Order: sequence, then structure tokens, then C-alpha cells
Amino acid sequence: DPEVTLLLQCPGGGLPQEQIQAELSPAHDRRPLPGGDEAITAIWETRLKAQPWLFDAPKFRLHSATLAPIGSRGPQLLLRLGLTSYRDFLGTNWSSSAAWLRQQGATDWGDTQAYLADPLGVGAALATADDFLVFLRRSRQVAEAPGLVDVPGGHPEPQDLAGQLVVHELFSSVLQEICDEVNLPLLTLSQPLLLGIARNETSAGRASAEFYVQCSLTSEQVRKHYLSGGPEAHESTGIFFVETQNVRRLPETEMWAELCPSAKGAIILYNRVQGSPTGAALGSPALLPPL
Ligand SMILES: CC(=O)Nc1ccc(C#N)cc1
Repeated sequence: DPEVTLLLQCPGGGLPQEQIQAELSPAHDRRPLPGGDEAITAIWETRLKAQPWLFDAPKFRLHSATLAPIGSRGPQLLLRLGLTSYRDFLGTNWSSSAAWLRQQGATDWGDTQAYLADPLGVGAALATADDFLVFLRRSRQVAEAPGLVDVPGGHPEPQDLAGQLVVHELFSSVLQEICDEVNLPLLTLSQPLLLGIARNETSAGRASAEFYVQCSLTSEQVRKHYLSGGPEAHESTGIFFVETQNVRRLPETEMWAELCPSAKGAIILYNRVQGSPTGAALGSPALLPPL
């Protein structure tokens, strides 16, 4: 799977909100492009002159994420974040020249990402009461990853002493994206756990935070809520469910080639952090069948 890299695997089966610190600093921003940010402005003008209904939006930028020594007391993760935008993403990560910007950043800053917007995404491994995970089919008419399988998620928009409000917005945003696209009541969802962070090498290394969320509804009830919105209530074109039993070997299935990179990251991290038991009971052969 060369199109996804793991940046972070969380300990303890995943981290809750109260164990994460954020540092939001202009030191964590993208560096100005070598020949100037006029190249980003030119791409944006070309795009608005064809699609004048498009609008910019601010985004969080991932600089890095440092885990505490395992088994320690106190905060377990530090997220180093800056600010970016949907315009800066289109002019850098989405540019045909994105590989040239990665080489230049290695040369100039010793950092392949230094000249890239790198907006932070969020995604969820969303489990039902009857032990399935939730998948969504992407429209074949989008420009990115057309027709591929996704999980619920999105790219959160801004508004430890500004830090704790930023961590709150990240955790809130993954629940809001489930409510908006799957049409589930907020009170049927658990507080999220952070499983880790995955990078999309097909989009010049931009990262997504991947979370585990439990729903109190069955697969049949989730399907009814999604469909009862009608075609205008969702961006996806369909919903479907895979037993958690069968997610373990998903990389060996024909479904794997249809999954977009950020969804592959969610499933790899679900399998390593929520699956993969360490104790004698769940590790016994009848409960963890060999192969
Ligand atoms: C939703 C989608 O198709 N992809 C996407 C959208 C916005 C950003 C940003 N900024 C990055 C990727």
C-alpha cells in the first residue's frame, strides 16, 4: 500500500480528548514558495474564472505529532498545528508540480512538506451495535478519487490555552461529519477515540486523524436513517456495512482496490489499535483464528 503511510499509532486502544494537547503556532505554517505565493494566486484566479461559485475556507495544517513515552501519566500526545486554506491546498498538494515542491522542501528546509498546505482531515471507523463498520460510495463525478469507497469524515474549519479549544473542535468535527452525512442523531454516538494519523501519498502526503466511534443503532437502523434523508441529504451515492470479523482480512479482498487512501488509513489503524488483541482470552485460537 504505497499510497498510505502511518505517521502515528496511538497506545491504549486509542486516546480520548482529555489526553491530547495542541500547540497552534504560525511557526507550524507552510513556508512561502521559492518564487513567491503568486503561483497559488494564479491557479486560484484560473479556477474562479471557470467556477465563480467556489469559495475559500481556512483549515488546520498538520506540522507533526509527538507521543509521550508509553505507560506515562499526564498528556499522551502533542499535536503541532498551523493554519492553511482550501486555496493553498489547490495551489500546492493538488498542483501537477506537487512532487517538485516536495523535492525543493527537502533541499531548502530538510522537510518534504515545507512548501505544502497539508490540511488536516478527520475520518471515522464507525461501528454499529450489531458489530459492522460503515462504508460510503463516492460520486463518479467528483474530481478526486471518483467512484471509490470512503468512510465518514471531512476537513474541519478553525472557529494549551488556545490548544484545548482546538482539540475540542477536532473531536466535535468527526461527530458533526457523521451527523451531516449519515443522518444519525448525535445522542446515538460515543465520544471518539483517536486511533492515529495516516498520510495520503497520492495527495503529496497530506494527513488525516483517524478516530473510532461506536453507535447504539444496528446496521439496519443506520441504513434507514441515511436513506430517509433522500439524495440531497448526502454527498455519497450509497451506504454499506462489513462485519468487524471480516475487516481483519479486508486488505486481501477485491474491496481494497476500491478504497480511497484516507479510508485505507482508517481501516489499517482500526485493525492495529482496536483489533490485534494482546491478552490470553481474546488471543486464544477459537477467538483469534490463525491466518
Ligand atoms: C473533500 C475532498 O474531496 N477533498 C479535499 C477537500 C478539501 C481539502 C482542503 N483543504 C482537501 C481535500
